Amino acid sequence: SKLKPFFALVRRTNPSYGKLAFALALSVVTTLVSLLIPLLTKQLVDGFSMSNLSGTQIGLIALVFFVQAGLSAYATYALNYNGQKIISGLRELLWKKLIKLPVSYFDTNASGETVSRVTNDTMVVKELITTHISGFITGIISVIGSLTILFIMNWKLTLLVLVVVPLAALILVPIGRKMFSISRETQDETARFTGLLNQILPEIRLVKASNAEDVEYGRGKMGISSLFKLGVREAKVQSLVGPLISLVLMAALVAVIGYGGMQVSSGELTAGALVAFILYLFQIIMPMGQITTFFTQLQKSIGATERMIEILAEEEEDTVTGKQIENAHLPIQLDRVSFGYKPDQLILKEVSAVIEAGKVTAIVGPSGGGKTTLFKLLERFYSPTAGTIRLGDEPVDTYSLESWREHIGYVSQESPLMSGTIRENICYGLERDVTDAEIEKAAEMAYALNFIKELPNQFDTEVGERGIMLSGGQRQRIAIARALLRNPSILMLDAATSSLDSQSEKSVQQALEVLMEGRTTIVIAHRLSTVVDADQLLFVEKGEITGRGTHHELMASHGLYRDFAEQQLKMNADLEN
Amino acid sequence: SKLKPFFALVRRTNPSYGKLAFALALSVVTTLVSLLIPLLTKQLVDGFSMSNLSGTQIGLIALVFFVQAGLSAYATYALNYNGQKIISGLRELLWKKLIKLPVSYFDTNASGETVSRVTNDTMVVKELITTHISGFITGIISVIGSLTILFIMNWKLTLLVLVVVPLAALILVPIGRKMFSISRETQDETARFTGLLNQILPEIRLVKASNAEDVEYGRGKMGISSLFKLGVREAKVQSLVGPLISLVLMAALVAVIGYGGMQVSSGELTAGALVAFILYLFQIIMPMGQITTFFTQLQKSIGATERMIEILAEEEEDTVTGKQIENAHLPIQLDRVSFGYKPDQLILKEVSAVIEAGKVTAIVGPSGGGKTTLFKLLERFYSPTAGTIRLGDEPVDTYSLESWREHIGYVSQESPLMSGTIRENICYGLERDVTDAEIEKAAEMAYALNFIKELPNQFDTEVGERGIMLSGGQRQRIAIARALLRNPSILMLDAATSSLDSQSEKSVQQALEVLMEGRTTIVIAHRLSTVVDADQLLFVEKGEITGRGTHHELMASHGLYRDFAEQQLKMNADLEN
Ligand SMILES: Nc1ncnc2c1ncn2[C@@H]1O[C@H](COP(=O)(O)OP(=O)(O)OP(=O)(O)O)[C@@H](O)[C@H]1O
Ligand SMILES: Nc1ncnc2c1ncn2[C@@H]1O[C@H](COP(=O)(O)OP(=O)(O)OP(=O)(O)O)[C@@H](O)[C@H]1O
Ligand SMILES: [Mg+2]
Ligand SMILES: [Mg+2]
Repeated sequence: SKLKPFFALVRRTNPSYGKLAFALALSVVTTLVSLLIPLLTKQLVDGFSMSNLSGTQIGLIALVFFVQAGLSAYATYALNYNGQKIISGLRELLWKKLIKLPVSYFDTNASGETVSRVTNDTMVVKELITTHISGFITGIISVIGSLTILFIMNWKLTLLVLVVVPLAALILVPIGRKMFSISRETQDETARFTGLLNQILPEIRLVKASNAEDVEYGRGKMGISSLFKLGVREAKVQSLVGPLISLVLMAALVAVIGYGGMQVSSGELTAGALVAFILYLFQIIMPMGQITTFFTQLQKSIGATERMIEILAEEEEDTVTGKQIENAHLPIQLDRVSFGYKPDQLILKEVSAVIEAGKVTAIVGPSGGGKTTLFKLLERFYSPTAGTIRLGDEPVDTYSLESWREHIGYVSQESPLMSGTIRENICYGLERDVTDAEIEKAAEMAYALNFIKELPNQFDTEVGERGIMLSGGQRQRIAIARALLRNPSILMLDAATSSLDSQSEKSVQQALEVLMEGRTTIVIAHRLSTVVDADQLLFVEKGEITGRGTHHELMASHGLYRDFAEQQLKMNADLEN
Repeated sequence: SKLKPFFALVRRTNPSYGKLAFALALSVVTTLVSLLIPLLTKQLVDGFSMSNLSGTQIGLIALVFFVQAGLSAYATYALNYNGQKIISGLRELLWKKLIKLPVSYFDTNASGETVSRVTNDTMVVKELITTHISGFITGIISVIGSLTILFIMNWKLTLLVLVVVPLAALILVPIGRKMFSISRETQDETARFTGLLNQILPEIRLVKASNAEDVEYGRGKMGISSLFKLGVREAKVQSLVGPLISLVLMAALVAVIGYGGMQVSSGELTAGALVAFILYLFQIIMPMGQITTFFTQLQKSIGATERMIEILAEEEEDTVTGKQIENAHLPIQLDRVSFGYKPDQLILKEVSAVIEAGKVTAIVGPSGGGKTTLFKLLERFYSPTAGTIRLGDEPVDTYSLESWREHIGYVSQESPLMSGTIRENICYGLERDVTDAEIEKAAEMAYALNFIKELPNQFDTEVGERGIMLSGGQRQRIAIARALLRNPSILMLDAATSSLDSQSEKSVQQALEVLMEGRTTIVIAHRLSTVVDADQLLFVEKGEITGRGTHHELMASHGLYRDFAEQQLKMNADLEN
């Protein structure tokens, strides 16, 4: 039951059949030439004298050789290119899947492993396709051709060796099971290794800042050592392919000599036929080696891509309903909305609010309270478990994700960046020609423009891995520029003013309230000093909205967490005193 | 000049010589058996009649076969295990290097690539060792054994084919150069793909939050397509290995027929010796194929590890001077310190300050001013370009890095986390048995303990990749717990209170000023409300300290950036009004 989804996976890409069947045909004609060679070996001794009397024909013979291996070389190319159209289809398929799974999969299942599947797993299926398909084709044809060659010289010994071949099959099966259960462990471990490694190495400042060079070389050596045990053990099982095959030859030989019991009784005359039989039975053993090597390699390749054949079945969702937002100037209403990441624990607990269109509503609350996960709810990364989100009595599930996510800008709490230019990280994802009057206006609105032009100017500047070649404030101002560039109807600032200074905070706040007066902005302030002019506040604590309304009536009406503002009062009051 | 550092790299690990030389010896005795076989093929025809008259000996013959291939199977194991002791030495060497380079290398050279320099390249080194080295050993002997076999039957034709072999060498050399310049491009490109890809995939919230599924699918496809250009082109060059070899056989054949000009003139009698000569010259062509396949594979493997043989030469530095810090309760003095990342641009510009031992000095300044890079200077991640840092008239370069970094707890601006338990990220790097009453004290001092125990309790909790299964405040409180756990003499808080709420800020500030009264804490506050009680302020702007001293005398004495405090006054003053 393992062979059918794997060959459906190979069928799912587009293999070069016009080269693959050509190389198959060349191997067929080559093996038929080698099968005809023991009929021409008796004619060589007079063909040599014919060539010496005739003269030039040996050059034609060289031309035949200059065809044959040369044509056989094309067979190798027509396999190898075909190999590099299967695996470079597989990544071209698998990487089309992986950036379309919903982000619940990437919360569950560590991305630093699932890079390994696109780039390590697909390259283990090279061996089965590049060489062993050749092996099984040539070998399968030879064993049937030499089998009918043994059949025309004897009937019942041919039936006997035909009985011996499924004994080789039934002794080959448990080696195939062991090869499967080793190759799956190998291509699961290599992934945890390209993950205990590429999770460590971006944090080299934390390895060096603690004293953990010796401890982390340790996790690494445990991994190199597990790949060495799960790969020397495969080699051990590979070493049982060699002698066991000889065992069945041993069986067949004793099966012959036992049949040669009544066979010598009828055939002390016909000993030379038995000599020719055991000679061809000595010839048969190398295509059987090719067949069993193909079967071990096929079990290894199925074991590698077993973890990958289920990545291609996980329900991407991107634009199925197609309905456009079409004005997206509506108030966003919540029903009784509840949501948890793990389905046992609820992190939003029957929340309900109304974000009114064209005013600033600010989510204020203590840490761990449910703010960023409410904003992940408000983008439908995640669907709620309870009742849903509407836009003017119309539920959000009817709109397409593509047309609705094109209207919402988001500065998340990490302010993420990717390697490339500053122009690339501002431009990111847009289909327009962003030009450079638009970027200048955007990065001037995010207070970025006065500090990029001291650096070498927006296209030479590379921000490195993870945005490490910029500061902790500069990368947040670039994330604000990314949100402000595409001119959203709804802006969402998951603490966008966290790691800025006070003067840059005032600048970005002035420019953002200038730009976004007529649209809906939802900000999160950890500290209440920047959202006193907000038109609505929502106090979110432990997944429950405990306060709602204008800041003045909320700080008059709320209980204990009025002090959560008042301490901030005291936190500046000493700076008065 | 390429072969010597590669074989010094293989010599630099510890290959299993006691198995490698054993497999070499088994291949030697097997090839000598195959060389003796054309002397025993005339004795088979009477050995068959001796076996029929004697009877049991064929079973002994089977035992010989049950030795030989079985022994040959051990040869395969003694190669393959040896292969998995070279490459699992290489990672065990290379990963010992990579976490010991200074972080200037990881600012220059993009760690996502360097992961596949330890995973996607040592495995390419694999084939040269596992199968092909056998080719050069079996072939190099068969060709010399069959060469002396041709030499005992003729002198000058043997000299002639001995002349033809360096023609094959000089036509093999440019194929080797092309294979080198293709394999280096392959194992440089696969690195940008394991890199581009594993820089994209942690930021799946940014890919989904923008609409960049189509655009980032279009970048991965350019990568799968360039790995297909370095792969359907290498295969093209390996398809030139096949026919070109036949060309030199063509040469040798015509060379024999060239000497056949005076050879048939003296040797129309001795045509049968020429038949045996051309027969063995037909036999010679497959070990030449083994030799040329080994040479192409060796050029490919050198091309892969050329980018890796220079990773092992980059000057790690960790504990060379050995002088342990003693009091560490000394005031940290600066000389004229200047530093820039790129050596043309200066980011610290002749800074000078005195961090006095046992008081709180706070670095306050505008963004991009040089604070976090001053703290990277104050850990000597980076040595300064100008004069250095001292500890009571004694320069910091005399102390060992290991004993001095064990006395400084640094919370970074990103608050980095790694996958594992919350206990693992708090414990990180320590050599003690930590003790749960100590982790409880630490995470209670960082205001973490009241929010971990709502989650499943400090060992079941996994924080996922990059700390994504915790919040933006919880992961910063865990980073503060990591700094507070190992009880440093100097604490360094690169904006440790950034993404917290106000009440948790007050709690962590109260507990930290309770714990660290007698030691040196250096904090960075983007907002001045938390460092008004600091014993010293340093205003850092554009890499120059422009203000220095107590907050009151600084805000009285400084010029324009007194307003940088005063706006914060106004930023709370409206919250009064
Ligand atoms: N996969 C996940 N991603 C994010 N949060 C998760 C996940 N699984 C569980 N959580 C829980 O969700 C909460 C974090 O989301 P939340 O919205 O509370 O952050 P937040 O309120 O923005 O925090 P802060 O305001 O301090 O940044 C935590 O209680 C955490 O335990
Ligand atoms: N490899 C690098 N790593 C960090 N900073 C770099 C690097 N190369 C250059 N820089 C420059 O260093 C400065 C960032 O360090 P700096 O100490 O100023 O950050 P910061 O003052 O902490 O910023 P903020 O206070 O806003 O977080 C920027 O001007 C940046 O251009
Ligand atoms: Mg910084
Ligand atoms: Mg958050």
